Amino acid sequence: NLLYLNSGEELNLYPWNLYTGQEQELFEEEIVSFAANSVRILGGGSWTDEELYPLIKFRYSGQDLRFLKDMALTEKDGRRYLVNMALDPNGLCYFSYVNQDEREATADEMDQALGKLQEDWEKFLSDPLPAKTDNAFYMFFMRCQMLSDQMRKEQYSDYIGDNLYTIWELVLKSEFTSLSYDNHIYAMYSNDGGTSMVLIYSPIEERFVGFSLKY
Amino acid sequence: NLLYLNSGEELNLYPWNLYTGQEQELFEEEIVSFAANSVRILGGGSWTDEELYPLIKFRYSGQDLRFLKDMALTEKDGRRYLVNMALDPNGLCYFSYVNQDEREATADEMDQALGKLQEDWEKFLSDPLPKTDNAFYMFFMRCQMLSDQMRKEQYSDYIGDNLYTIWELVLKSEFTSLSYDNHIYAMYSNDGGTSMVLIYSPIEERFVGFSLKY
Repeated sequence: NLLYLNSGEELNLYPWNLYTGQEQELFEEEIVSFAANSVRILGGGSWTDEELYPLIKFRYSGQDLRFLKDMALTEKDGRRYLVNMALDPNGLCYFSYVNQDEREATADEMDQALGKLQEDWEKFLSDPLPAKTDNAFYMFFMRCQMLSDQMRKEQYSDYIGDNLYTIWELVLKSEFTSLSYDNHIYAMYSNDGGTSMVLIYSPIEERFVGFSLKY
Repeated sequence: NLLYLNSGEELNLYPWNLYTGQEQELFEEEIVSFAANSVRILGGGSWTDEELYPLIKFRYSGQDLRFLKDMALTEKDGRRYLVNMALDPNGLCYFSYVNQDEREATADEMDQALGKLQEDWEKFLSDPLPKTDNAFYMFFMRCQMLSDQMRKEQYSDYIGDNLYTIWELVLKSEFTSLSYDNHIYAMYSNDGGTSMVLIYSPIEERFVGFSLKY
């Protein structure tokens, strides 16, 4: 039942479909600060601002997009990651934190991961504002909320807070569909009005390692 | 059951993932002749060479790819099409002929289309070398006619070898599918990394394109 995409298929999540490769490096400190904190809170690494700032190089598009493409990081224990991010006029619309050396999940692990995801989702639907957890939805929403709070506490620009309700509401009210691509499960949600999202689930880590949100 | 991709998902089939927009217009008469005939035989319109030749503007890539992107044609009855094609070193690796004014299939029509496809496939598996509304037979017969046409006029046949590969994939791989952009993408692949997609229109009840990657 889980659909896999084949080698002849490239799947680009919003807004990478708009990426041309002509975008121009542009340093904006509030975006850099937000991205450094996104790496720590959404991704989970320990790098400091002093280590990340020199590596966070956003590229600006005349479509009013900012892209951070394949920023390479190495954890203190040697794990290698690529971080991708993007901002559009509504804020943070894409984040992913992907371990480049993770093992390939077997067919059975993928199926089990999809089962866990379904179970976590049903628990979320029964209790979407719970009052601690290995529920992937709860963990991901709590990280998103912490990022927003972290930015507001520091009075820096909060590029995720305006999107939190929409993300929650999509998971709550949409049908959950999925496919497998590139050793991840893409959990897909959308509404009648054209808003859609993909949550990027790692079956190895048993958590969401990214998302794409398109209004 | 049938998976639909959502508005935040762009699916590029090989070799459009390699397209950069820096490719340079390059006229090669054997490619143009092959493409004109592909439009008439794979797509099915009646445009003459005089109408198509000035519009067939392939763009060349230093990766050894030739792309024809969004060529706009208007059929005799006013239907508007976009034609997309690409060639790589093994020949025609992408073709699509897409009516821009077709209506949106309903959920039920999509499901019925998927049913017809599955039935056509099982008939093909029972008789793969057999007049017909079988999508697989129609597509292969059109590919065959195109290959014969190219031999007849002694130009390069950019479809013949790939026709064999496609036939074999369809005969021997698992058939999986998803819905994207009002079409069904019928996906086939083998252990060695070769994969293909056949682009099925539920409105036309036929294959309107394909992508093949060795």
